[PDB]
Amino acid sequence: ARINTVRGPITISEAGFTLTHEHICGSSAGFLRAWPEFFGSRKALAEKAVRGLRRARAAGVRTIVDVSTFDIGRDVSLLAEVSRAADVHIVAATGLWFDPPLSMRLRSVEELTQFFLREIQYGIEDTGIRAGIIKVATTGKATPFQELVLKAAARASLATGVPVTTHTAASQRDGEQQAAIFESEGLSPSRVCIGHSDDTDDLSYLTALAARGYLIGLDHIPHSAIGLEDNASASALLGIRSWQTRALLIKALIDQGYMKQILVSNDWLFGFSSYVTNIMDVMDRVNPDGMAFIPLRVIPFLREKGVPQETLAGITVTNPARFLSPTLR
Amino acid sequence: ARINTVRGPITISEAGFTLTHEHICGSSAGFLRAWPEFFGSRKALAEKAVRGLRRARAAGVRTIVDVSTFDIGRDVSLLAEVSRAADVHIVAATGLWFDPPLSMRLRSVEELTQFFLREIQYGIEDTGIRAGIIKVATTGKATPFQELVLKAAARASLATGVPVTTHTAASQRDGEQQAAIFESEGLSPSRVCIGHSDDTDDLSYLTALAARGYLIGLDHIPHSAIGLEDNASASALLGIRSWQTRALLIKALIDQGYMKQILVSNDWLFGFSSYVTNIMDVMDRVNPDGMAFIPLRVIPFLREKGVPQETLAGITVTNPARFLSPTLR
Ligand SMILES: CCOP(=O)(Cc1ccc(C)cc1)OCC
Ligand SMILES: CCOP(=O)(Cc1ccc(C)cc1)OCC
Ligand SMILES: CCOP(=O)(Cc1ccc(C)cc1)OCC
Ligand SMILES: CCOP(=O)(Cc1ccc(C)cc1)OCC
Ligand SMILES: [Zn+2]
Ligand SMILES: [Zn+2]
Ligand SMILES: [Zn+2]
Ligand SMILES: [Zn+2]
Repeated sequence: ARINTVRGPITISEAGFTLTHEHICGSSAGFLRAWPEFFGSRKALAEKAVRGLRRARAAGVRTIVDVSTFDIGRDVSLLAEVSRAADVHIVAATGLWFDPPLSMRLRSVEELTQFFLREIQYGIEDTGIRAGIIKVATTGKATPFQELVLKAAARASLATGVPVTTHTAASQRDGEQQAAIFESEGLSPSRVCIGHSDDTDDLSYLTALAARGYLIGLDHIPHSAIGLEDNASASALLGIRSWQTRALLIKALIDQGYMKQILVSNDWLFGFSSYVTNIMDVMDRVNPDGMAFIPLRVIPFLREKGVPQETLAGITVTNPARFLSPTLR
Repeated sequence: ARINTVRGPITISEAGFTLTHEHICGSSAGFLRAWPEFFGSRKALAEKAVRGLRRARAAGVRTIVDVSTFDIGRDVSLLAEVSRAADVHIVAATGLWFDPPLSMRLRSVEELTQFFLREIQYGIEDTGIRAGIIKVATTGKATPFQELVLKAAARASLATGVPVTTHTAASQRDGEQQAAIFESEGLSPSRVCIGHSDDTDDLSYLTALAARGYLIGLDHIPHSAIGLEDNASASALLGIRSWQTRALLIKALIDQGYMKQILVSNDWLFGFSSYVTNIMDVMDRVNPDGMAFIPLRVIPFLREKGVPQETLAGITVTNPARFLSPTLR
């Protein structure tokens, strides 16, 4: 019935056009509060974010899912502020990414489950703001720790009905191992979105997951270091496949009958301390549309390639609504 | 002239008996805020801490230096609250330990220097509380990143006059490489304390460093898992050397004429999330005296072994004052 946002619960119908994998800021736990000047200032950053969100809003975006976990330096107070100023719904996450500190690395599956439930049921920190999704990550073969995270995510999910979204090394088929883990915990594929999937040209890997019930996240659309190879760092991060190629995978899946299984996003951000210094400069150069990239460039592009408008609407309105709706077994 | 505490600046005379390496809590950045229940509750942790500090105060302790860095999950507001409540001065730290997140790992020596200076000159977070010491660490041969940390700690020390205290793997003779880098930076040894030095029986290593003008940190006196060989975990952490063995190193150094270079502490804490679950329990059992261990147990012991009281007062009062006083080259 309802989805938890940083401003409270909204009904399914209020979500509207939703971007399923984004970030206000990409950082580290405690970083933004200890070194705000790294981003110029906290004020500078929030302003940037608001402007960005207002632009996406103007394009039709009504809601975003900020998948920043505790180790991504998620700051729920920053999220609540910009959500209110931009008037954009923001769904917060719980979960763990790949940079956990010792206090986390040393926990058991049982403890991690506990923490995930806390974030979801009780709320984040002392705010009362409840997470609406669980984020997990692997990057090639899962580490023993990661496996734990995966199980914990599954259990928390099984208890709450809240979906799970993942970060993968697409080219390594991480999705496959993740699914194996989730299934072993009894998790239903329809509550899982395997992300960064557009990062591979292997349609057969994607179609096999789709077939099993999983949701496929085509969220690195605008990531391309095309014409920037003069920059190793940018190249390494964004890759060299064009945005059109990535977009085409969306059509490719539609064509195979998996439209109900597709979720699309930008995986964008307004600040990024967890990478090389000044990386944002490069990014804002690569995609000046920011999070408005999807509605502004991708929707028209697919339309133009023959995708029916109704179909696009299902993908950006319907799929997300279903995904996000907390659903128990 | 004055030393920075979490309650403000105090005069050197005001510091009295000082504990140079301690912690209110051993954790991770953001952890305390995110999962306070891991310590029962923030209030519980705070109460435990006040009691513990009141007892040390009762034994003569006027000031403690909490060497918890950003990566240790230092919570200055927490430090401030128990400091006020227990009526004990607390000196806060800047620097980095060995669990830095990606947002730090990726910084340059120049950016790191700036962060350090920030904490010292402007304040920690937004509290206006200024760090009174710089904490760095190695765990055997320094890593590239650790080398950077050491240079930055050096540089910030040079500009502000604040001392540097370190975490070593004494067994490995880390002190030697530490000194090497500091010296390569023009840093006076007299502004450095090589910690956890009681962790080794190598008097050759010790006297060398002392001979050189470095301060020797004998802060693991109470760490011993004797009678706990049953516990792999506590054994690993604590060692199997008795407290007496460690305590005697203090006598040895005095004996060689190095009384003015010794600094003693307990390296105690009231909370510890960065280790196995329930470890505190084990610790409380091993040393019920907590931070009062030194005055209650070590002082009299050394007395009984022949050390002049007057000498013991130099070690606990004079040495620290001198080390802590901001001193420029
Ligand atoms: C915050 C998570 O970052 P990520 O997993 C993915 C990521 C890469 C590039 C851009 C523009 C956004 C997000 O990679 C950082 C090393
Ligand atoms: C944070 C401590 O709360 P708790 O133990 C139980 C708890 C859940 C929900 C609400 C509204 C209050 C308390 O967390 C759930 C795992
Ligand atoms: C927080 C710093 O702890 P440390 O560096 C060393 C340490 C060990 C034991 C005790 C009682 C205190 C401190 O522990 C590594 C996990
Ligand atoms: C905004 C953070 O302050 P700043 O850039 C300069 C600064 C230092 C000290 C005081 C009292 C005010 C301002 O930090 C120094 C490294
Ligand atoms: Zn990701
Ligand atoms: Zn992401
Ligand atoms: Zn240490
Ligand atoms: Zn310590």
